[PDB]
Amino acid sequence: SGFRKMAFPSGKVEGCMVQVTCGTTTLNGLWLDDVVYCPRHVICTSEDMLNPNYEDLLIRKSNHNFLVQAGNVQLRVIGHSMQNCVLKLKVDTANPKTPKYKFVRIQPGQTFSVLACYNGSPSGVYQCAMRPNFTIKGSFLNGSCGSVGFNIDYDCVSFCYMHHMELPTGVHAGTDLEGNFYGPFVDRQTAQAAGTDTTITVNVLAWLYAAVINGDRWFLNRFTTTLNDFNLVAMKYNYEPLTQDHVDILGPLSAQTGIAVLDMCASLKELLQNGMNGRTILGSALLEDEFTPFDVVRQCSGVT
Amino acid sequence: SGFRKMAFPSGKVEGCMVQVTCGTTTLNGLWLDDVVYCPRHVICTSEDMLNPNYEDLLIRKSNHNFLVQAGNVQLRVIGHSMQNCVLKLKVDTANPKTPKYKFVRIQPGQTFSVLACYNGSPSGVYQCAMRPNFTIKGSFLNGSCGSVGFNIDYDCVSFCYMHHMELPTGVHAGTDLEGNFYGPFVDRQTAQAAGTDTTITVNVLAWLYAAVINGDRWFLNRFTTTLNDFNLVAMKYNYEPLTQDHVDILGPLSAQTGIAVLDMCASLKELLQNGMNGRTILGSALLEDEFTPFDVVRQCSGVT
Ligand SMILES: O=C1N[C@]2(CCOc3ccc(Cl)cc32)C(=O)N1c1cncc2ccccc12
Ligand SMILES: O=C1N[C@]2(CCOc3ccc(Cl)cc32)C(=O)N1c1cncc2ccccc12
Repeated sequence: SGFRKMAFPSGKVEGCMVQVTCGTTTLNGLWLDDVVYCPRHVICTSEDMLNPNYEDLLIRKSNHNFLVQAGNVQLRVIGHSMQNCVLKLKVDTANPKTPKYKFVRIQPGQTFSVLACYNGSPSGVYQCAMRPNFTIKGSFLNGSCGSVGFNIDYDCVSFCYMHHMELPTGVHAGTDLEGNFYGPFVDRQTAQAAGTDTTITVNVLAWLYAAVINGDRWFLNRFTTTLNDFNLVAMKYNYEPLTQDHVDILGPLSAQTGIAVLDMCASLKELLQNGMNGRTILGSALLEDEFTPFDVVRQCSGVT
Repeated sequence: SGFRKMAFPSGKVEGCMVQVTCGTTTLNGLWLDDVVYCPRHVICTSEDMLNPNYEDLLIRKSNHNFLVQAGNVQLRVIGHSMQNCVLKLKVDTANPKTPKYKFVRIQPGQTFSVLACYNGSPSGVYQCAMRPNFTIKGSFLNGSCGSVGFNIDYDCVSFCYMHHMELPTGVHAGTDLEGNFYGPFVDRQTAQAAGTDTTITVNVLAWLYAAVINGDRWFLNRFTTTLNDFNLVAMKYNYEPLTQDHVDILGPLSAQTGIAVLDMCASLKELLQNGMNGRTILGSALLEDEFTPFDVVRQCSGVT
């Protein structure tokens, strides 16, 4: 019992964190096999960030200008290439701690763990979600770039995010491990607005199921609704539209609690329309949307 | 920018997690040097838990009845002893992954990271605090016993908690690594009520400082207060009394923001008396008390 914003164990990802320095810029890199992945803005000065031409900036860089340090030892860079917004630095040594891994591009609403790093050293681990506007509400200071987001499936690490940027609004932007930004963000110090941060409806529902499983049942009501009626209310409250796919994905939680998905939707509808009235659900005074249905099943069943 | 409930990287603690089986009971153990630490209730059956006499139950156990498994390999138990509510199993092999470590007994209000484990395998990591009633609001299923709480200071892991019990109220109870329970809890399946769960005032204040640092300033007011006046209001709201030690501990956050501690106290006082009015602070609709002043300084400065 108890429900916590839980992150995946970070050991497997800690074994991959290295420091990459180019000129005066130092950020983090991810060392998997004989390649070190890092944000391409490592080649930029703070003046370059206003309007960088990464191809031209990269021409003035050779293998020896990229200083890669793993722990306290220097890695020899035998090649370098730019793939979208990331640099791939080929080193002569394969990482002996390379876990089984995949590079995945997640969809908005999906959650992942972030290992915040500085100078190739891990400082903390937290859980977050890819917002529907393709930003992440992270915790990153200067020097955190190159910190990664990942999920673990038993022994396979699926790397889904690499930190690149903080927007003027305090939200974060980054890429998948192929260098493609999530959302319309570009690695430039220019005016970039995030877009409407809507609530991940299916995750809120999953978290309502988690509360029922853990004993918080005050919000359960005598009502039901339809997908269309619920969506009318969801639109008004800037909630993502709920589809039949979402209902299907909530099926195992619905089965475990004996509460039909549309009944939980009517409970959520009354919570949006009437508020919490000073009450809490799983020790929270707002509706939490950063647990997917898979996270709730995982946490409530103890998958290791 | 951004403020997240961040846990310490868990790699160093993952390298210590083993599975301990005695009879039909399987729980987690912590392997440091040639000793495996685990809850003594590993020797109990579910019937034994009602009224166990651990000394008598232990007499019927020999070294070979404790099955210790690290990863996929079995450790040879060459000795066993009971120290308060923990068993120490001496094994013939020192853990090659033993980090630098200490065993510490924390005070209520102090925070730590938990690596929730099942069958000696880590499943997740989260941050929590030792509540003023000596319980922890964790996330633990059956089989999680022996999961540990720790803090990391650069390379030294200070182990402060070992999970033992879940109370009928869904809160958790456990010991330090010397086997002494936090609070008045005993390792028995008997009626045990936690006590008043008060709010950790100094942590709430620290988190208000974190919000100011990260831009959430709406709650800052034109008022001030005194320690005695603030404490009158704090008592009414079941908040821990604020002492001069707490004011001193908040000094570096006070210095960074230019907001005197007593001014932040008057802001908190108005928040307790008038509520949030549908507003949020650091994306939260309630006052968060599970970040110490040290955690805020650490997160906001990037200590690795
Ligand atoms: O290190 C960098 N360089 C920046 C500086 C601004 O101009 C740009 C523009 C584009 C890109 Cl890709 C990065 C950058 C950036 O946001 N970050 C930071 C990342 N995350 C958090 C930060 C917290 C404080 C300070 C800087 C942080
Ligand atoms: O594994 C055990 N044995 C228990 C069973 C109850 O009687 C006692 C009495 C004292 C002690 Cl020390 C432990 C135990 C206990 O609480 N836990 C559990 C720990 N944490 C979470 C649990 C979630 C579900 C189920 C059991 C959980």
